Amino acid sequence: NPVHILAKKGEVAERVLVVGDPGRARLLSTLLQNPKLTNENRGFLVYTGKYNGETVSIATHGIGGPSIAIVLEELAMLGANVFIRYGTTGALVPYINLGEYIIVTGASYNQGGLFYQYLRDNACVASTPDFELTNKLVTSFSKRNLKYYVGNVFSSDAFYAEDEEFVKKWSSRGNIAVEMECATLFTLSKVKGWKSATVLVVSDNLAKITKEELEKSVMDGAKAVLDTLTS
Amino acid sequence: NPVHILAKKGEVAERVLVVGDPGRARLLSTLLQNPKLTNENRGFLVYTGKYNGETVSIATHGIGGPSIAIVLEELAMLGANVFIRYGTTGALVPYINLGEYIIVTGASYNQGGLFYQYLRDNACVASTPDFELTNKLVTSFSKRNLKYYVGNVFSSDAFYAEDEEFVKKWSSRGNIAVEMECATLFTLSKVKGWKSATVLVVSDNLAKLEKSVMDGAKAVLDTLTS
Amino acid sequence: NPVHILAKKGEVAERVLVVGDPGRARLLSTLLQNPKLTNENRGFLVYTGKYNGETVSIATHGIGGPSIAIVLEELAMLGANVFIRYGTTGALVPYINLGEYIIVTGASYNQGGLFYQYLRDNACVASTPDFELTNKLVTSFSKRNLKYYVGNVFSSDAFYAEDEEFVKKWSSRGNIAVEMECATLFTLSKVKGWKSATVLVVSDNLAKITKEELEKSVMDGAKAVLDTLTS
Amino acid sequence: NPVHILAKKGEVAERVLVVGDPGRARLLSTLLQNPKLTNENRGFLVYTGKYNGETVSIATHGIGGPSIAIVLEELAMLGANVFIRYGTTGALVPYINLGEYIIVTGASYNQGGLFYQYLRDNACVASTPDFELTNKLVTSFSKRNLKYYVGNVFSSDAFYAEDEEFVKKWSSRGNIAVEMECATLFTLSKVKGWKSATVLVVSDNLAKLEKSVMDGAKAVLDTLTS
Amino acid sequence: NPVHILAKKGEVAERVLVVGDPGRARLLSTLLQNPKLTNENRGFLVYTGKYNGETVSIATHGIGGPSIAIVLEELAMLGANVFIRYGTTGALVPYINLGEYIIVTGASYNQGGLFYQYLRDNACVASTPDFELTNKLVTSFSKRNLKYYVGNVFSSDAFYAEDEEFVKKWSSRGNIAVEMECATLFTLSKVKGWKSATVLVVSDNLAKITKEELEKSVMDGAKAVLDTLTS
Amino acid sequence: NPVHILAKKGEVAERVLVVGDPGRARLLSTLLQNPKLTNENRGFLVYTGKYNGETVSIATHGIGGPSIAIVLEELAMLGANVFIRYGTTGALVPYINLGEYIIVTGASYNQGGLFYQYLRDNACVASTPDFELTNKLVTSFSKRNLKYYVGNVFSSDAFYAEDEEFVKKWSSRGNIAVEMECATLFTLSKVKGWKSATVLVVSDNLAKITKEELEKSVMDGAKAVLDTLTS
Ligand SMILES: CSC[C@H]1O[C@@H](n2cnc3c(N)ncnc32)[C@H](O)[C@@H]1O
Ligand SMILES: CSC[C@H]1O[C@@H](n2cnc3c(N)ncnc32)[C@H](O)[C@@H]1O
Ligand SMILES: CSC[C@H]1O[C@@H](n2cnc3c(N)ncnc32)[C@H](O)[C@@H]1O
Ligand SMILES: CSC[C@H]1O[C@@H](n2cnc3c(N)ncnc32)[C@H](O)[C@@H]1O
Ligand SMILES: CSC[C@H]1O[C@@H](n2cnc3c(N)ncnc32)[C@H](O)[C@@H]1O
Ligand SMILES: CSC[C@H]1O[C@@H](n2cnc3c(N)ncnc32)[C@H](O)[C@@H]1O
Repeated sequence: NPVHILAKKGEVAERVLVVGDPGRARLLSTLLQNPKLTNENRGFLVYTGKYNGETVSIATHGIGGPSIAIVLEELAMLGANVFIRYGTTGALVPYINLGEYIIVTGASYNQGGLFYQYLRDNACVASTPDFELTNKLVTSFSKRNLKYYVGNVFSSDAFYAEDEEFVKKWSSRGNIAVEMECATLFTLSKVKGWKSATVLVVSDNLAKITKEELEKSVMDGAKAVLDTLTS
Repeated sequence: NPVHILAKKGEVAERVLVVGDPGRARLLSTLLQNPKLTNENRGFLVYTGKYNGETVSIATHGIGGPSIAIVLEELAMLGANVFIRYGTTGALVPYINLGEYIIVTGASYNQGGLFYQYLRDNACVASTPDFELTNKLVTSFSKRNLKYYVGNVFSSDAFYAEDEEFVKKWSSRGNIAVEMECATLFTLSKVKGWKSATVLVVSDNLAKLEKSVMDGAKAVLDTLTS
Repeated sequence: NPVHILAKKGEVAERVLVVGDPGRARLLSTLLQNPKLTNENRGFLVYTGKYNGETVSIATHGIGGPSIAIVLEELAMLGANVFIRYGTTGALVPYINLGEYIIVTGASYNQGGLFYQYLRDNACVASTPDFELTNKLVTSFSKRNLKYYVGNVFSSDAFYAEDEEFVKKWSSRGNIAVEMECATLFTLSKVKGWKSATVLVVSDNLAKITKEELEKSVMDGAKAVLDTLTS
Repeated sequence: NPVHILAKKGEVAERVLVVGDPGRARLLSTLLQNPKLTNENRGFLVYTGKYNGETVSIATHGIGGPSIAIVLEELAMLGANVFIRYGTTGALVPYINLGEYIIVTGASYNQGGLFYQYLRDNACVASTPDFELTNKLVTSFSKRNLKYYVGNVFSSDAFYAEDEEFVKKWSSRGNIAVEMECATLFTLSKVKGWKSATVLVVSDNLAKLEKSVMDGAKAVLDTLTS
Repeated sequence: NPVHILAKKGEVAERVLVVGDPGRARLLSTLLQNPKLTNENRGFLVYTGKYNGETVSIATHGIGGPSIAIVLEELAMLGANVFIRYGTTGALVPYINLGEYIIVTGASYNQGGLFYQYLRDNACVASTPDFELTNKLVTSFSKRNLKYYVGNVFSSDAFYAEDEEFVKKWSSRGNIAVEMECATLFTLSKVKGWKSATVLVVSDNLAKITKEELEKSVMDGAKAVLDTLTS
Repeated sequence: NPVHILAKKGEVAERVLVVGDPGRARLLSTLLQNPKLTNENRGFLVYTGKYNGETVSIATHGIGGPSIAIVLEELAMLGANVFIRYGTTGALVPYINLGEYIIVTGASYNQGGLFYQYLRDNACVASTPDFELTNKLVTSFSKRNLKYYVGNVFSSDAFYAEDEEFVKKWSSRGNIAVEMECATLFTLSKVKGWKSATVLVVSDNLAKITKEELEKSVMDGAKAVLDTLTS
């Protein structure tokens, strides 16, 4: 039985939208029909409701690979199998402006720790999202005429260890943004058989945001994410 | 400036009791005189008040190395420099009963990620707490006649990977418990110049409550305010 | 000046279809209009011609990451910037039959050697193909009603070091097939700014082909690849 | 059975002269008595004939470790067990002139890929050629009054990565040349029980022809048929 | 059956004071009652005698992890289970002066050989001394009014590969000194179940001595060490 | 300025015969003309004298890579540039008998510490002896009708971590024996420009001896070694 997410079985939907910040989970729940808080233990708020004719949940995953791994595992134990992460990111290329969106196609990461414990060796396993789901997401964002970019991101483990060199290094490796939990999400999903994808809102540009404008972009895009999730 | 812990100048004390669970931070704040909630952004609760007429703070660090690193870095930017983690752990030896305490003397860990980004290579830097502060914790606990054990712990990055062969491997390596953030706390502290220590409440035994948390929080607070 | 591919400048098209076997390069050239052999040095046959209203080349890359890296680099030096690899692969899942196709979405690999020399450290850089190009490929194969599967593959460096354990290990890591040069192609392309993708013909199933049936599938699919390349 | 080198039973000799370039294999076959093309699949040309009235084969191995591993594995399945690589190399020291030869005594390499799959871990296994065969090569070359050098080489996996700092790093480590397949040849041979050696023609000097290849092929063939 | 230290069982005490220099072993045996030379094979001098109504041995461990690992293993086979390392060290910080002492709380080290062979993987096992025994040492040194510092050290494997960058790197990682065998002593003791500790005499300061001044400090603190060993 | 070997410059010869056991150094000095003890510090005995109208030193290097690295560095500072290791080894193959000799052609080793500190990365540098000098040894042993084998050895860092799996693993990797310092000697000699070689006496056979039989073999081949050193 899950020791972090204390929701009753059946209280978590098969389709889940995961966000790092609890407050955003609460804000996004207002987009659902008849939202109910199904868990608040350890600050990991989970809301379940309806969108279209489908049941869906919005869960908090906290910060970092170890945190999201725990939440995903327990949500799966509760019946979840489809996850779409909706978070913030720091752009690594100058042509992407704050507030715009990034649909992730892959995640780069430094090996070790979590990956070693799960994979049992240092192999560079392809950390990619579900192909179908990611395309559906692209379509959804395209229909709502939202400004987005398709590309790989680097999943950092040390937020406060990202100097200037850091930018040229990862941008030169085909990464257009940095975040912290996509690598874990994709790799764990591939191993567990879960279908996952991710959309990010550019909160800052490292090659060059207000809490209000963030929410404005968040809301405008969450609509595309929910349509996708329930498509 | 801090983008997660949105506290004002002078709202975070120099000495901080850090816990992973927001609920425990709240619960523990009731032991302080006139506790004030100085932050709730992203769910990371931080309280500040007095104990033994001394200013202190109790903060939430979430789960895992990446999370606690960010929290410690921001708390330090707001003025903190002494950290004592008070969490839960899974015993790796059969002779430790639930509800008892473990005063941590070191942390084993798997190389990679966070450590590589901070250390710039894969050397195994000694992950240890402040010598003096740890001895004070030992003193505070024994004075309170509490049942504690002193030993190293393994700081895991994958709670749900910790398999079968797990217990034997880590206990045969000198570790008596498993937790997830002591290695990050100790190493980052040694590197940034912070004084850190850790005491854990045994919540489960892999080889085989609130009363316990409350019972020892006093000893912890006594040490932080000495 | 390239020391392996001795084609004259302008003799290599911007769009290139790369195959491992020289014989297949020769066989596929019959699909082009007015094919001309532009290089035969070191056995790396390169043919250039037209398909639709676009100029396009078919090049031999040999076997392995080190070989394809050299060929791609020299072809790029000669003006190439778009590559689609069309090769054979060993399926890792029982539900994929010989002769069917696999459109690769990512490549897993063991770190070291080539990746270390190019990346300068052990970081697990996302080894993914161009998102747009790969979707175009999917569409092309769909229109011609070809049986294909979308997924990640493992790029092995040791053909004769792939035991039974090997299968369960990589199939459990989200890989549906094993090949030898996709990881190199994708990662080098991401670093150099080239647009690449890959389609494979299942030649064998490790969870369970004649030279004739191979060519039959090859031909039937190369038509979808060329349309994509010149789309 | 071999899926790349499609030769019949008894068409591949026990002793094989291996080269990366198909064109050189063809060229060298003219030095044999009644050479027959026993394979051309995937472009890997293999000839078999006599030299000094002795049966031998000249085979193409392509470029890089992964390619030569496959070729050696299949040649061995067809009966080969003695391999002498004859290729080109880039000198790492300024005192070696183009057209001269290097008899290889060992191969440095970066861990990973191919070696990990075969060795099952990242230990640095000594990558060396057969002691006896290498001394015979030395003897054959000196008898032919040819200018050769004896030393280790670095087997690179990325021809176009070999940067600036490159030359200084590898030459300061005891290597006098750079090539791409000696490490795979030597290690796999030690592991599979094959007798291998390597002689290289200097095609370029990073620190600063067919006549040369032909001139030394004789010494190589003399050694393979002794 | 030990092949390096040819001492007969019963001739090695449960408590052992280990030093790298055979000459220091002889000098220190002078502080014991009725010292007997129990082994001289391969130069590893071992003396056994009494101190404060307790049997104690002083053993030579040579230089480096491989050397000390062998000596500890063999002494343990002969009955030893408590070891206190008394060596010399190079200070990594400016404020520690020559002749002063360092009581070790942990040892950093570069991954590799010895550790990999014993631990069987590259995990960073906490290389720390026995808590009780170490606090005992601290108490003994205070009771003797000796100037000591308490901190971590870096156990180097290459004495002549300790340049300028070196000092800044390791001191910034929380180590106050450099020596060569503590990490091996601590880690092996944790695996084998032995109780170990270490106190070092500062012989040089890499941030900023004669063997005469050394022996004075060595002897000056030798009593504190032996008191701790027999306490 | 050496701090371990206190020999004065001019007292160490350009050619040095190195052994791990101080006792063997003394025994072998018996074969020199007018041997003089040039150093005894830290137990590292060094003798200097003549043999075949040539000055030669016999030096003790202790056990392990760290130990020998220190001794070689210091001897080199005092003028040495040619070293021949004469140690003992455990055979990994059945056909080599106790008392017979092995002339080393290369040394395998586990990555880590010492190598990382000197080389500055984990590259597998070819750890081989000087070609000319090694062929010289082979010739000397043949001229003396001594039974020898020529092959690679594995330089282990943990003597007591050599189990059953161990023997099969290393012998299958082409090594015929195990010892502890050849890889360090060869690699360091390549970096520093010294000319080194090694010949070992089989003292045990891990696949399937008294110090009396040992010394006989040691002395029996000592002349071959010294002849080579002064040839
Ligand atoms: C700024 S709050 C950090 C959180 O948002 C994402 N993030 C946004 N910007 C960045 C950045 N510049 N570096 C790393 N993570 C970032 C991460 O996934 C983490 O959970
Ligand atoms: C039980 S909630 C898990 C949290 O408590 C600690 N913990 C308690 N028991 C364990 C265990 N068995 N394994 C890993 N972490 C544990 C971790 O540091 C994490 O923040
Ligand atoms: C069978 S010929 C090997 C070539 O075809 C691909 N291949 C096909 N089947 C396999 C397999 N089972 N393992 C590895 N590579 C394979 C590789 O990319 C290599 O260039
Ligand atoms: C010049 S063609 C490259 C081929 O010859 C060898 N070679 C020649 N010169 C070099 C060089 N400078 N760097 C790497 N390999 C080289 C390689 O093993 C490869 O098969
Ligand atoms: C100079 S004495 C060398 C011995 O003392 C310790 N030591 C003293 N100073 C240093 C130093 N600067 N670097 C490394 N080890 C040192 C080591 O453990 C070694 O056995
Ligand atoms: C038993 S003598 C140990 C010494 O001789 C060599 N040696 C002899 N036998 C072995 C063995 N079985 N394993 C490792 N080293 C050995 C080592 O280099 C060490 O300095």
